[PDB]
Amino acid sequence: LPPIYCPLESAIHPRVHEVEKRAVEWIRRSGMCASEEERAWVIATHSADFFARFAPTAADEDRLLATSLWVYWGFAFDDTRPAQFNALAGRVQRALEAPSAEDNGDRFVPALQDIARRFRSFGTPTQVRRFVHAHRAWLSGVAWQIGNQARGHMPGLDDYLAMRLLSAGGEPTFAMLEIATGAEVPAQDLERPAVRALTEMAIMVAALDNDRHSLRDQNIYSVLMHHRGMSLQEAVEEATKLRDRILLRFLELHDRVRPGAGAELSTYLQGLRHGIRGNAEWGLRVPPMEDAPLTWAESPSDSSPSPLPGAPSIAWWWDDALL
Amino acid sequence: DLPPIYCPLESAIHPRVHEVEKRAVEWIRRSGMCASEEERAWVIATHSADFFARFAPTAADEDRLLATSLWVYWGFAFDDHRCDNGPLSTRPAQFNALAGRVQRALEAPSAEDNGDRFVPALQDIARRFRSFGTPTQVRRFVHAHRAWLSGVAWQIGNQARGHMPGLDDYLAMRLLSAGGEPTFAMLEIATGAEVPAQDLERPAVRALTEMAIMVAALDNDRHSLTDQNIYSVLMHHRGMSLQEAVEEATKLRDRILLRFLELHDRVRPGAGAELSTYLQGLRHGIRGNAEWGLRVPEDAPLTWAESPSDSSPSPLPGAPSIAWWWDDALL
Repeated sequence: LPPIYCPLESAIHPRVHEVEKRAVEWIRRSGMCASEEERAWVIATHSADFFARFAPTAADEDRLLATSLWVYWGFAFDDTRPAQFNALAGRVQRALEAPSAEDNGDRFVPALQDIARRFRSFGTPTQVRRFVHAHRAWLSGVAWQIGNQARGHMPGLDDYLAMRLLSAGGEPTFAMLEIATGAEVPAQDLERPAVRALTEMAIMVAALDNDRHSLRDQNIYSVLMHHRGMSLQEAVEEATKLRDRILLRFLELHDRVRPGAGAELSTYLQGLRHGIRGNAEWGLRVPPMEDAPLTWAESPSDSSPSPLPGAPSIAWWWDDALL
Repeated sequence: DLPPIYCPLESAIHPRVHEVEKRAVEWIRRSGMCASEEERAWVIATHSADFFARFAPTAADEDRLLATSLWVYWGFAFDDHRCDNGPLSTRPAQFNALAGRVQRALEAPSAEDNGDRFVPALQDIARRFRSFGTPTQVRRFVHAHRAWLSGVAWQIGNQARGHMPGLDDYLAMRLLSAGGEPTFAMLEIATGAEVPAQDLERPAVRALTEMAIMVAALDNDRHSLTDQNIYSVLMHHRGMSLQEAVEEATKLRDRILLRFLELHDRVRPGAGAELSTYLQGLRHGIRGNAEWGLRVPEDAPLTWAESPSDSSPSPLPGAPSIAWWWDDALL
């Protein structure tokens, strides 16, 4: 219902149409897709359009292609019992780390291994490891979510935000910014608690915007309705206040970190901001992407600068002493 | 009929092992980690300070060796009560949530235990790592720790199904579930030695780390002898006797150790100071793992093999997912 607060820069790679056409060929040829139907469903994610918003000035079209390919892959892979999923997640992650691993007729492994090959031809081994760790974090997230669903466990707010941080694919998505842009962010700059908090907050805002984008299971609305006793409308309102509050804290902490930041950390931070907006805008415009004018909230629904009560796993985002 | 371990590597133990052991035993009593005197005594009997004092035997700061040894105690305890025998040990759906909560607590100091006695203990370990290590070094441990839990989740998935993995899946799984990734990721935190990312993430050094982890995991399978281990894996997939399996396992573990040694000798000369200390750690830990395994209930002369049981310098047959360790062009 309520329009999205997102006062962040919107931009899209000028070569997005050229990257999309190469991506559509890669998808047709990959083996990822059994039937013509499934090729069309993956194409209809408009994943080039999504990631071209994340890295809108990427110098090398081929690096933007490679990173865009993983987004298609993630959507195809996400479209299994916990016991078999823990093994699949293990085998798929091994294939990302081990170029010698063999497919064993799993349709998703050669495809992932083709993306990994392209990442290893552009990226420093350091940037590839950052992606690998991000990819395992996402898989852990998915495993947690598949486990909760199989058991009929509706998690509380704390567990739900912890899990969604990972299961919504934001860690591997933001971990591709560097691979798309080129220059390596120094470990000292990327692993700073303040920058880790910016990354997780960008991820969390993108995940809650994706919860919103699918209202029409385990999402913020069911979690709040089950564990607080809310109507749907009361939960939509609470979810928005909560998300808007994480985003204010992101803007606050970004304005403290940005001034001192080196070239590469500065680029990465512009990426978080582009990605938050890009994800929101992509989710508004996706069914030929819709191009009718969009309305954006001028103001946050909740302007508190305090931690979310009921979500202690994210409270540390507000603890400047810790950062 | 189980043959001696081939391990021609430096055996060394920290001169202050007994002082660190004593502080570790005090911490284990205060930790709330152990439900009963019986479980305190079981954790103490892992001699985890003896174990990790062999991995960083010249660690300048005893507080760094202590913090590091604590996680080894914690891991043994967590694994015994939550991974290997807990109602979670065949309940993958529940383990996935626990893995998520425990891993979040390691990453987020603000996180709350929600009744899990393992969580406050790990958070104190993490607090020590954050006080000593760079945020980069702590991120390496955190990533390693998640890798380990992913492997345990795969193993518990297998158990629930009664699925006995083949060699390839078993090696890949056990690379993670034996806890070698977080164990070796604490080397740097014990020595103080921040290893530049360009040096640690080199494919060649990643291969050396994985091989050290793989040899120590196969040595643990040997120390611990339906159960998922290399002997059941070969018995099930190759229709071997236990005796033929024991000999097959020794062959393929020795052949991995020989590749570790060949690659180490090509990597070591070029290495800077911090990577050099890290590689000495891989070697000390392989040996430390094997010797701690043979001595843990102590001082009687050990016998080691003089020769590897197999010395093919080619990838292990039936294990494609590790064949890249022998690819010098990738490495």
